[PDB]
Amino acid sequence: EIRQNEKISYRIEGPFFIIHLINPDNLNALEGEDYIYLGELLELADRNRDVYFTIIQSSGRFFSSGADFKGIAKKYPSETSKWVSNFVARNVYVTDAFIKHSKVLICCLNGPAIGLSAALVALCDIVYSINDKVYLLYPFANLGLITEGGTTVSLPLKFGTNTTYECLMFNKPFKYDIMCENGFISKNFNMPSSNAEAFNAKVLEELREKVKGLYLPSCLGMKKLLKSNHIDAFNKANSVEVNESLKYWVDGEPLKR
Amino acid sequence: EIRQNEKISYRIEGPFFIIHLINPDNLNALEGEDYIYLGELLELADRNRDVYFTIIQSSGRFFSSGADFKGIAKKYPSETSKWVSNFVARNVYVTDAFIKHSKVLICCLNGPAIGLSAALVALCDIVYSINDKVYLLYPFANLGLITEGGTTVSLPLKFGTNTTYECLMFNKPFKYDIMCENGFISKNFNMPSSNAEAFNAKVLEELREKVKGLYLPSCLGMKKLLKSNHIDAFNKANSVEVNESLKYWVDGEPLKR
Amino acid sequence: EIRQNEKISYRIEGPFFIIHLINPDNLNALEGEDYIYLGELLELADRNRDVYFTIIQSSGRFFSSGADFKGIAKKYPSETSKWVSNFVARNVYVTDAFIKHSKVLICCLNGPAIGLSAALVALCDIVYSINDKVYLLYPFANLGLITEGGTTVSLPLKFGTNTTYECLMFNKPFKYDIMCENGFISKNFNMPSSNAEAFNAKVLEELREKVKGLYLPSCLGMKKLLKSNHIDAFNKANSVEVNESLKYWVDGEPLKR
Amino acid sequence: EIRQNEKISYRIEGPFFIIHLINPDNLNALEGEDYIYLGELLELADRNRDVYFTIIQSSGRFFSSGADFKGKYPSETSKWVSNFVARNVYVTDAFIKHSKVLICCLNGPAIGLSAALVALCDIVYSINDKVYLLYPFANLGLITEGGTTVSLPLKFGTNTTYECLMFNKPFKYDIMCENGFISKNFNMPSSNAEAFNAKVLEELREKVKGLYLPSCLGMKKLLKSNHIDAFNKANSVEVNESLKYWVDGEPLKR
Amino acid sequence: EIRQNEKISYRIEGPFFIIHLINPDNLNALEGEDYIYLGELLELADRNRDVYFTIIQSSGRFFSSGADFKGKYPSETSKWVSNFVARNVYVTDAFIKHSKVLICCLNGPAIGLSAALVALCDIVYSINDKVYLLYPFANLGLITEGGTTVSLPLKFGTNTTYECLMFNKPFKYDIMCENGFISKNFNMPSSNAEAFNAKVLEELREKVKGLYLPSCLGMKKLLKSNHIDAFNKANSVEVNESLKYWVDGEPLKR
Amino acid sequence: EIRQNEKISYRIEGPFFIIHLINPDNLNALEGEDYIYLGELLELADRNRDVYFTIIQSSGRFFSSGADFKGKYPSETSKWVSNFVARNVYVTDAFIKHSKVLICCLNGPAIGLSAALVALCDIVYSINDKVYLLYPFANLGLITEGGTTVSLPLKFGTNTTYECLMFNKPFKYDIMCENGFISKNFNMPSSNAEAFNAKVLEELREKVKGLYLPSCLGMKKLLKSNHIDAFNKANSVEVNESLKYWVDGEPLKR
Repeated sequence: EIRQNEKISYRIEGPFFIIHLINPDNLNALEGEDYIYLGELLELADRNRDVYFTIIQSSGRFFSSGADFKGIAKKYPSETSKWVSNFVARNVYVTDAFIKHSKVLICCLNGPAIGLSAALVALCDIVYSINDKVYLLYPFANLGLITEGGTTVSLPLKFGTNTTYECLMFNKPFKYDIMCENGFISKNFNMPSSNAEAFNAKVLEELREKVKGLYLPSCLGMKKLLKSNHIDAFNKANSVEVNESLKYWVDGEPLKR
Repeated sequence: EIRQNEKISYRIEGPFFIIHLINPDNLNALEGEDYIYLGELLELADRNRDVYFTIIQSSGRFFSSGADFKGIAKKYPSETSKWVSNFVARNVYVTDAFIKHSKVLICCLNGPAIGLSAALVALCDIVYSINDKVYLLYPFANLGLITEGGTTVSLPLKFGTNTTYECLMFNKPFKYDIMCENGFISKNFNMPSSNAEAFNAKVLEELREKVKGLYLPSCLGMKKLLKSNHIDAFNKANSVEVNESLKYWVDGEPLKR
Repeated sequence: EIRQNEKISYRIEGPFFIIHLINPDNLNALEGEDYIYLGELLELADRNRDVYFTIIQSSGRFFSSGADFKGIAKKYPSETSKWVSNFVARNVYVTDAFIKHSKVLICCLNGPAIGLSAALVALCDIVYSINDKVYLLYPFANLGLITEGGTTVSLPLKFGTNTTYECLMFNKPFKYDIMCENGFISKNFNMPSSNAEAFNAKVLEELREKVKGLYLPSCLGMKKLLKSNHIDAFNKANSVEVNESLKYWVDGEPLKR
Repeated sequence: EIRQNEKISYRIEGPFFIIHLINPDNLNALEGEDYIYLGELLELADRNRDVYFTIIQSSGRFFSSGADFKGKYPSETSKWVSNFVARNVYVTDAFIKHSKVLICCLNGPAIGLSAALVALCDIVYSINDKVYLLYPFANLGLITEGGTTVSLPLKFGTNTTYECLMFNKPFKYDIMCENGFISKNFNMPSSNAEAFNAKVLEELREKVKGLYLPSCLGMKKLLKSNHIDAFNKANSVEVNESLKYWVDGEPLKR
Repeated sequence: EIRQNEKISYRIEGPFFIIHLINPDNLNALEGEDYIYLGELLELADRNRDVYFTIIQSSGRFFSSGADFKGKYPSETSKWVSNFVARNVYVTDAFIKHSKVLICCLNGPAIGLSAALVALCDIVYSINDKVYLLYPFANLGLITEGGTTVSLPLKFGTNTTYECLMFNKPFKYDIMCENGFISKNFNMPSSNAEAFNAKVLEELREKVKGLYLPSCLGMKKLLKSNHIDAFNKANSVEVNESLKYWVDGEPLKR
Repeated sequence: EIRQNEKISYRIEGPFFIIHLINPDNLNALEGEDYIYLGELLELADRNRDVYFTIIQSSGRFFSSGADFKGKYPSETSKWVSNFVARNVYVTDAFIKHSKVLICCLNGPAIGLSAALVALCDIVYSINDKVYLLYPFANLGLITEGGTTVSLPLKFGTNTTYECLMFNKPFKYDIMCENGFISKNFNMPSSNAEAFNAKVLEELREKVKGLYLPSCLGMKKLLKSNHIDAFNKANSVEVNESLKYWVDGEPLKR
C-alpha cells in the first residue's frame, strides 16, 4: 500500500507495473512531493517479485512540462536550509530511484517532456513515441540552473557530446530527428497527438505480445549486468548535480526566471 | 604448429592471419572445443611478429549459428562442476582471447551471426558485410540465459544503450539498418548471399591495396592505445558474465529451451 | 598581454574570445611554437571573467593542414632529448590546454583539418561547418606515428569505435557524411568554400542571437559537470600518447615520411 | 554573512577559518540544522580568498557525541528524505569538496556522523591518548554515513574497518596511531580543551612560516582527485540506501 | 542440498554458516574439485536468508598447504582451461561476490590459492603468532592467483607485496599485525585448533548480541563496492595470463 | 648504445641493470638533462631481454639532493614547457611504465623530484635509520611532482601525506618503517655507501636463486595495473598545473 495521489495513478497487469501521469489540464507539471511519490512507486515495483517491467505513461498533449513552479508557497533558518530540503533532497532521491531500479523501465512518450521530467525520460531503458512531434527540452541555461536528474551523464551517453553541448548551452530542444538518429526512440507509433490513451493501450498490447515465450528472469539478469556499465558515473553525477545547483538557487537567479 | 580442426582452417598471407570457418552445411555452429580452438588460433596470430591483421571469414549462408546444442554428450561430481568446466571455462577463455588480441581484428560477415558467435563479431575492430541481409541475434532471453562474450559492454558501446535494451530484452535482431546507422559495418560489398567465397577474396584484395604505403607498426601502436579505453570494462564484464550465467545453467532452464 | 604572432590573432567581443588562424597561403600549417601560442591564448580566455565562449576560426581553404614539417631547422645531447623538447613538451601542453579549458569551445571549420590540428577540432565542444566538403584526416599510419592530441579518446567517443579503426588503421578521412551521421557538426552553413570570412562572421552573428536571454554562468556550470565524464580518460591518454610517440620519432621512421 | 548559532561559532585569524563547537554540556551533540550550518560555514571558508586552512575545534570532554536524537509530511519516505537524506548529502558533500586544508582538533571522542566528518578531515591532532571514534551503525540499525564507506577502509584498512563496523567497536587511539590517522598527540589533560585548541593554533602559526600557501591549496586540489569520484558515488548511495532502514522503523526502536 | 565431501564439512548454527576443512593428515591440501566445492558452499551460505556470517575453519597444524599437486583433451590449452582456468575463476568469484561477512579462523599457515582465499576474507583471527601466508608463485613458475593482484597490495602495502612476491618470502605474523590484517590473536597452542575454533565462535556469539544483523550486510554491500570492479578485472586477467605459464610447462617442472 | 654521462653510470651484471649516481661531491643533484638521461637508461633496461631487475644506487651521504638549481624562447611559457614540463613528464613516465622490478638503494636522504622517483620504485632498501625523503614543494612555491600526488598517499597514507606536504616536513625513517616503505634496513655506517651497494647486490643474488624470473615480470605486469591509470593521469595534470607556479615566478624567488 501507498497513499493515493490525484496526479499519478498506478496498477499492475501481470508482469507490468504501470504508472500513469493523469493531470493533462496542467500538462502533468509535477511538484516536489509528486517526484517523491514517483520514487515511492518505483520502490513498490522494484520490490514486487511478479513485476518485470515498469511502464511510465502520461496523458494529454505533454508527457510532462517539468517541475511545477507555483509550488513556492510563502520556517527555515536560512535560504540554504530551505533549498536543501526542497530541491536537493527531492532531486537526489527520485534520481537515485531511477538509476538503481532493477526492473526494465519503459517510457511512453505521448508528447514533449521538459526539465526534471525530461531527465527521467532519459534514464529509462526503452522509449516509445506517439508520433514525430515529441521533443525533450532541458531549459537550464534560460532558468539559471545546471544539469539535473543525471543528465550530465545520460545526455552525452544517449545523444553524443557535441549535440548535448549545442542543446544545453543554447537552450535548444532534442527534437524527434535527433532522437531517431541516435536510436533513443525504439518505436514511433505514428498516432494523432490527441490520442495518448489509445497510444498507451497500443504499447501495452504490443508488450504483451513481445514477452510471450521469453524467460523473464533473463531480462532482469541482463539488465543487472548492463546497468553496471554506467552505474558509478550516474551515482557520482547525482550527488554532484544536486549540491552544485544550490549556489544557483541561493544566489536567487532561478526565482527571477 | 597446432592440431588440425576440420571445422576451422587458418593460413598466413603476408601481414594477414586468416581464420576460416569451413562448415557451411551446419551453418558453422561451434562446439565448446571449437571456441577454444579459435582462442588458440588468436594466440598464434598474436605471437607472430609478421602478422598485423587477423581476419575472420566464414562460409555459406551464415557466419555462424552460434553454440552447437548437440554437444551435450551424456563424470562430474555436480551440475556446478560440469558447467564450470563446459561453459564457464570456455567462455572466459575465448572472450579474453578476443579482448586482449593485439593485432587488428577484422570480421567478414557473410551472413547472420547468433549467440556467442555474434558476441565475437561485436569484439572485432572492423566489420565488413556481404550485403544488406546480414544481422546479429542475441537470443539470451528466449534461451533463459544472460549476456555472453562481452556483450554487456560491446552492445551498448557499438549500438547505443536504448537500442541494446529493445533488442536484448525482447529477443530481436540487430539488423543491417541498425548496424549501418551506428557505423558498425565499415563497408557493405553488396554481393549475392550465395557468394561468400568471392566476398572473402574481394575483402582480402581490397585489404592488400589499403595497406600499401602504411607503416604497419603504427597500426598496432594505435590499437594498443585505443584498446585502453575499454579494456578494464571488458575484463570485468567477462568474469562477471561467465559466473552469473551458472545459476541459469544449474537451474536447468536453458536445457528446456 | 601576450606577444604578437603573425599567424594567429585574437580579440574579445563581449562574452566571446575569438582566435583566428590567419595564414591561408600556407594552409594554416602550424609550427611547434604556434601550438604553444594557442595554449597561451586559451589560458588568457580561461582566466578572463567576462569570457564565456572561446571561438576558434581560420582562413582560406583549409582550417589547418597540421604540423608544419619545414620546422626541422638543423644542441641536444641525444635524439631523445631533442624529441622530448620539441614534440613531447609541446603536444602535452597544448592538448592539456584544450582538455582543461573551462569556457565553451567552438570550432568554425572552414575547410579540412589534418593531424594535430584535426585533433584539436575533435576536442572542441561544438563544431560548425562552412559546407559539406570539410573533412578531418589523421594520417598517423602513413607518417609512422600514433594517436596525438587526445584522439585516442575523442575519436571513438565522437565517431564510434569501428569507424575510428577503419579511418585510423587505413589513413582514411572522417568525411562530412560520417561527421553528420554522428552529430559531430551542429550546423552546416552551406556557403561557398572561398567564403571563410563571411562564414566566420555569420557564425558570430548567430551566436550573438543565441545567447540572448541565457544566464551565461549556467553554461559554464553545466560544462564543468559535463567535462567530468571523460576528463580522467583524456588526462591519462595525453601522457601516454606523448610518451609512446617518442619511439616512433627516435626510431626515425616519421623523418623518412 | 550568516545567521548566529548558539552551538557553533566561527572566526577568522589570518589564514585560519576556525569553527568551534561550543556546547560541552550536551557533549556537542548536533541536530540536523546544525550539520547544515556546518556545511554553510565550510562554504564561507571555501569562498574566502584569505583562508587557507579550516580548523574544526570543540569543547569539554567530547568532540561530539553525534546526531542529537531529541531532534507535515505525506509519508514516512517524504519525511526521511527531508530530515535525513537532505541533510546528510549536503554536509558530507561540503566536506568532500572543500578546497581549503581541513584540520580537526580532536579534544575527546567522536560518534556517528560527527566521527564521519572527522574521518573526512585532511589532518587530525589529538588532545591525548583517550580519544576514539565510534560508528555505532550496527547497534542503531543503520548503515555507513558521511562517506565512511570510503574513508574508513582508506584510513584504517579494510580488515580493521570490518571488525569495527560489523561488531560496533571503537577505532581507539592505538588503531589511529598505527595507521597514522593522528598527526600529533599533544598529551594534555582532558579538563582543558581550551588550552589544547590554543596550542594547536600556536604550532600551526609556526609551521606555516616561510611557506607559499597557494602551493598548499594547489597540492590539495591534486591529492583530492585520487578519491573524489569514490566519495561522491558513496555519498549518493549511502543516503539513499539508508532510507529503507529509517522507513522500516528499526533505528527509531534503538 | 549438496553432495558430501570427506575433506570439507559444513553446518549452520544460528546466523553462522561454518565451513570446516577436516583433512589435517594432508595439511588440508585441496584438489581442484575441492575448490569448486568451496564455491558451492559459499553459494549455499549466500542464498540462505538466516545466514549473516560465513566462517571458514580448519584443523591440525596448517590452515591449508594450498593446491594438492597429486591432483581426454585435444590440446594442452584445452586441458588447462578445464582444470586450472575454470576452477580458479569460479572459486575466486565466489569469494569476491559473497554477500555475507566472511571470517577466517587461521589455525596455522596457508599457502598458494588457499592463502589467496584467506586474503579475500573480511576478518581474520589467528590461533597464535606462528601463522604465515606464503604465495610461492615465483618459485613455482606461476603468477598471482585468487585476486592477490589486488588483495595483497590493498592489505599489506605495495612495497611489502613486491618484496614478498618477487622473492618468494612469507607474509609473517609481524607483517600481518603491522597492517591490521589479523583482528585478534588468540594466543593458543597449535596442538588444539578445535579449541581455537570453538573459542572464536563463542566470542562471535557475544559480539553480535544487541546488533541489527541486516545492518552488517547493508554495510558490507557498500564497502564491497570500493574494490569490486578491480577484483573482477583481476580475476579474468589472472586466470587467462597464467595459461602461458602452464602451457609452457614450467610449473610441471617445479 | 647511449652517450656517457659523468654523473651517472650504468652496467649490467646478469639479470641486474645497475644505475649508479656518482657525483657525491654535489650530493648527486641532477640537472634537467640528467633526469632525461635516467629515463633513457630505464628505456635501455626495459628493452633488454636479459634484464629482470633495475637497481638504482648512489654515492656518498645523499641519495640525491634533487634538481640542481644552478641548471632562445619566445615566452616564459615556452621556456617552462621545454625545460620543466618536458623533462618531468618524460622521466616520470619512464618510471611509471617500467616493466622490470625497480629497486632503490637508499644510501642517504632524497629530496624533491629525486625523492619522487624513489617513491615510484617497487622495493626500497636503506643503508641505516638516518635516511629521509623530503618534498619541499610548499617552501619552494611549487606543487606535487613525479607522481607524488598518487604515490605518497598510496605508500604513506593520506593524513600523513598532508602533514608532510602541507608543512614541508620530511618523511623520516620511522614513518617509512611504520608503512613498510623500506623492505630492509642494512644498519651500516653512512661513510661507506659502496659497501652498502655491494651488500644489497650480494643479498639479491641469493634471493633470486631457484626463482623463475619471468614470473617476477608477469606478476609486476598485473600489480602495475592496479594504479597505472591514476599515475598516468597524475603525470599530465602535475606537469601542466605547475606551469602557473613557474610562470608566476614564485619558485625563482625561493
